[PDB]
Amino acid sequence: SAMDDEYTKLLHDGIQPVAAIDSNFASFTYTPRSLPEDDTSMAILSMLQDMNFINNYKIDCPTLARFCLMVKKGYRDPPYHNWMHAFSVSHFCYLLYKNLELTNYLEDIEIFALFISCMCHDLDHRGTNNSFQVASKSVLAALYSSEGSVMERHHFAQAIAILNTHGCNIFDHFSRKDYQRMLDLMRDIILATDLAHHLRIFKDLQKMAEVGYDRNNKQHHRLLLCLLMTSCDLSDQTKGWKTTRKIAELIYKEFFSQGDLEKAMGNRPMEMMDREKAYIPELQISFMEHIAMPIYKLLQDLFPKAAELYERVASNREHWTKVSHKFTIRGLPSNNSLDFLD
Ligand SMILES: CNC(=O)c1ccc2nc(C)c3nnc(-c4ccccc4Cl)n3c2c1
Ligand SMILES: [Mg+2]
Ligand SMILES: [Zn+2]
Repeated sequence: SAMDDEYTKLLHDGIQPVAAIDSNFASFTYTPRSLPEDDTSMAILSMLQDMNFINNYKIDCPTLARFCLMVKKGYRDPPYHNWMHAFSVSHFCYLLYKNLELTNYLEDIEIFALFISCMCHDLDHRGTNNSFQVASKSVLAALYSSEGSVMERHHFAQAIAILNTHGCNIFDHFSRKDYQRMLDLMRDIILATDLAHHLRIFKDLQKMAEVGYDRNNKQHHRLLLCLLMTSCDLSDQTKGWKTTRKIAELIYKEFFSQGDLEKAMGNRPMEMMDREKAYIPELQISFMEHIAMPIYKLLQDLFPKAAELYERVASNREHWTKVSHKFTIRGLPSNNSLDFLD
């Protein structure tokens, strides 16, 4: 069996030093999607070790190895919402830890919850959004639609189901209080990945940035965790143009597949999920201006060392404007034919 051999190696071979993964592994310039997928579970362990969580929380290595593989196995393979997304999001959490001195802002257990939440935050994603669950009358909507954030509730529930699998509860030696705290943190942080939640708390984030972070304010901790989570979730926008371009391709592949399903159900998809209407450069510029850039601006406001992240997103946004003209067909198409007009 596959998982069994992978597990055996992960547990008995030893945790590789993080520098051995890549010389620039802890840099904001590093693109974790460059790491071969077969190397990523070891990289998770290497990051957990380097952040001192294995030692600090006395995590059982067999349990942790099993847990990491179960989380990986808990992702399906849609174009974007797959394990390499969760891996890259987790990697950015590690970058925030290594570059922004999170221990001046957050409790140890909060930073640990943030990382584990990143790993788990899109578990069992099917490549469709919350609206689709309701529209298609899915099982997930049957369970959670009365509460909202249907997919995010499912991701959290899946994380808990993994913990509740024998041999996989990396927290089961925790005190009752700490165990309760960890799972509550995972709830809040994973539910924060619904962009509707982000938009709802945005004014509160603004207020916090403007008055100044108060480490003695429990609501500030909660708000900061949400902002950091979102920052990890969108972190593909903080790399180079090539990453932003590829991830646009993956996201719209996923969106358009959902739109096709909606049309087949007799429903009119959102414009951004309709391959006949969606104009990608404008949709991506809107996403960047309306969502991504303000998030990284807030991050910069709270952490001056995060300035380069905001400048990168802004740069990538400008690059969308610069390449937009290429979506207009000038001259004849590739094949010298106007057959596509029919
Ligand atoms: C209503 N609009 C969108 O849900 C939407 C539109 C355009 C995006 N564009 C990009 C690059 C992106 N990256 N992550 C997300 C993302 C974040 C959280 C959940 C799901 C996704 Cl898909 N998004 C986009 C999201
Ligand atoms: Mg999600
Ligand atoms: Zn995500």
